[PDB]
Amino acid sequence: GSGCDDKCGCAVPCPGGTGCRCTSAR
Ligand SMILES: [Cd+2]
Ligand SMILES: [Cd+2]
Repeated sequence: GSGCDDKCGCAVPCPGGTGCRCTSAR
């Protein structure tokens, strides 16, 4: 499902999902 990690390069307790820059990279 969803649930970020610090390994991503952004905070773990995310603001939600899609709006975050979590997927603006490739
Ligand atoms: Cd995030
Ligand atoms: Cd993330």
